[PDB]
Amino acid sequence: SHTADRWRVSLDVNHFAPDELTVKTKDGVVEITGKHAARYISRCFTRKYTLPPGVDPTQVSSSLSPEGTLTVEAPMP
Repeated sequence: SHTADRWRVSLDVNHFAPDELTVKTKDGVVEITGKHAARYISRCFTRKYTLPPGVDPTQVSSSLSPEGTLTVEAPMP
């Protein structure tokens, strides 16, 4: 009766070791992009997730734990 459903995904970003991360929510999709600056090779990753129907893109939040886990989440409609 009192459930506040949440969509959530987590990404282990430790191995990639991104110097920059971007979380971009658009057209029922969350797009996570990471870049690792060349210490000779530039490296980039992009990972996309389909959102449950009805999710408000302005309510998508994200954070990076000390242990290198990127969490992205949003309230369910």
